Amino acid sequence: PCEKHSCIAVIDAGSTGSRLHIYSYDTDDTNTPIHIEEIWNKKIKPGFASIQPNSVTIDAYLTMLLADAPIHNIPVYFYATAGMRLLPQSQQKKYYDELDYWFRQQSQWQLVEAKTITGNDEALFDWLAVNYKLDTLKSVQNKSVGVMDMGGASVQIVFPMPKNAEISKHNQVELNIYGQNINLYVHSFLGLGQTEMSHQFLNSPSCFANDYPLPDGESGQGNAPSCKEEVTSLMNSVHKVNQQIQPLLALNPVNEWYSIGGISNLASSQLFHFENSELTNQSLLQQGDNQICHQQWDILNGQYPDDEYLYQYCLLSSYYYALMVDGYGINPNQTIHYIPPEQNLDWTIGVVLHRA
Amino acid sequence: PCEKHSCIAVIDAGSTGSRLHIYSYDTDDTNTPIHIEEIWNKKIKPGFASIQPNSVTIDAYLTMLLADAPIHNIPVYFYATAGMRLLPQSQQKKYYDELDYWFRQQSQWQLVEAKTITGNDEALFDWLAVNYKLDTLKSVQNKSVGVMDMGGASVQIVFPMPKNAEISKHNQVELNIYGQNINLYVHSFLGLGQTEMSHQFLNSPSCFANDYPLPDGESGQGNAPSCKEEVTSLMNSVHKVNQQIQPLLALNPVNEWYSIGGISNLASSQLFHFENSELTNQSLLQQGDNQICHQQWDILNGQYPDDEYLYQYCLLSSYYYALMVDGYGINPNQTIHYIPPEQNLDWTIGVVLHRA
Ligand code: NA
Ligand code: NA
Ligand code: NA
Repeated sequence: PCEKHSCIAVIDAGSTGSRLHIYSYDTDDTNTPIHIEEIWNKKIKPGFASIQPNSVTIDAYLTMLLADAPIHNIPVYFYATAGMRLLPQSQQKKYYDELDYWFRQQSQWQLVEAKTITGNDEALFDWLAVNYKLDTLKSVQNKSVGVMDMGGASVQIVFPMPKNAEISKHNQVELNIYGQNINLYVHSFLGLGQTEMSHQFLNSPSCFANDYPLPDGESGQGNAPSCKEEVTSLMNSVHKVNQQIQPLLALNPVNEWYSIGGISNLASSQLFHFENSELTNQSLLQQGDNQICHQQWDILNGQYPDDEYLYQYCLLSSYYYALMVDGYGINPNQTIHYIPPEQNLDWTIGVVLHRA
Repeated sequence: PCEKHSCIAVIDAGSTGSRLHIYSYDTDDTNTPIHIEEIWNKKIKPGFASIQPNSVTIDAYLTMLLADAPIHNIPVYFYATAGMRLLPQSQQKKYYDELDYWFRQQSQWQLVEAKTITGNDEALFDWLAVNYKLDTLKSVQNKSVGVMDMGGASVQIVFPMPKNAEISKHNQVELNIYGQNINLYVHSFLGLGQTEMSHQFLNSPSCFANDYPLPDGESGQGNAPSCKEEVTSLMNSVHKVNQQIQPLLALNPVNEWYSIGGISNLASSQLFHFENSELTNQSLLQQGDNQICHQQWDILNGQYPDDEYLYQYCLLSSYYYALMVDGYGINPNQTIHYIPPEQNLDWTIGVVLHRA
């Protein structure tokens, strides 16, 4: 396949593991990739930031990730995300030093770049990946498409916005895709991903089902509106999500919202019911409140003993609402599309489009 | 030594590693331990909550921790703290199931209890340990002693307070030590430990030295008062530290404050100068502001290339001030004693006093 087409490997070194994607593609007369096809996909655990940065450990890890790969001599991008951003730069440097050394010795993998990408770059790739799959990149669009990525340690938001001298250059991207100039606003909130966020609310009774045992000895007494208010304080009083994002969405309205990441998992669980891979925040909060927050934990756990994430669904439904409604200012009745978890839609497609 | 005296093993399964303490002690006629002496101390890495909960991994870990121990057949308490509290109960259960099995097979270690203790219990042990070392437990005291424990994932505060029907039973302890009844208020804030807290402020320029590279591409521009205000929002708007603690300290004044944990490390570094193992918050903030926040990172890093924690000292000095002054309501001019890091003062002494 890499015989008659171009090929690229992109490694997503994420929070819970690393995923190797190998893509074939052709290039059109705008110097933009087309016919992007994933020819190989392998995931290993644990996350890169959770292993020791030495030559023995890195070799085992990278050998495991790449060894069976049926396609050999191709350029590689190794991109780590928020899990690595949480580590001191001096600690990150150890990983990248070892990784450069490992790839040098491999005559079959040509390492182009290995780095911890910013949340802003991640947001750019998120937007490219979704829009590529919706087939909205090829021609100048009537409608504005926004993407929200709901990650473990960070969340990203990205939408079209003309160049603005009053906004940090770090929050703005310019790119040309299929011959058209695009200007995007990008933002990442490090610490507001669901795992990192959750560590501030583990002892909040309003955020767990009735009688759920909290770490410090109290009991769950769930109430989604109360939990949502607690989470909103982290969003707005600490991160100032509302102050930063709402003015920009007011002035640069989004016609269609697409969400990727954790929300797709929650919405696709047996506890929530949504049609057409779409939800509204109003519905999400109401369902979380009724089906989890105000249930008895023992009864709930007995009906669904196989979902290890169930216990968190009161907090998560409250958190998504706090983020989208209280943070981003999205109307509770606004349709939000979520990309089905089973779908071969991954942010690494954006790396192909932008960097291949 | 366990020949003529009682002995107990206490394992502190903490965030960055586990520390085995073996103590000899005698018992006085109030049924209280006396002459508590540490006869063995071993620490291993990493933290218990960071390893896989299976029989092979647990065996290697526990064998490593206990194998060389020169003293054999004695009761063991295995107590995990905030690192384990961050994990789902279902995940914690796997560890404790494996740990029970491992200890059953060892005829030389009699496992009494293995559990994740609450922050409230941790706070109790903190207070007992400090007061044992200050020799203030043996007789009825004129003065009120308070303890603050500044941990990686949680912080604890503990001080005398009579039984109060208006306060959760979980935040109050009754105990009898050296024949005297004691009543303590205990509180733990999970998520407010320095590591967990820091994950919300990694992109805050006010919290890092000038030109320090932040993960999302901006540059440090340190200012301790501004950083302190950011951290205070997490303390008070999210955790409500001020609302919960300040009324209680007003009504139950503390005459002497002792702090353990991270503050001792910061204060004992080459960048800060304090006498008599005492600081004031005013001085801590001023020193952090002048010696780190408003320094050029390149110059600072060049003078102290061996302190891997240096880059965080603007944030940490700001955070301790936010916690003690804006959270707990302590006057910026109030003397705070910190226990020297080199000192053999550990919270596990409290387990001996309370449980042996
Ligand atoms: Na190579
Ligand atoms: Na045993
Ligand atoms: Na965290």
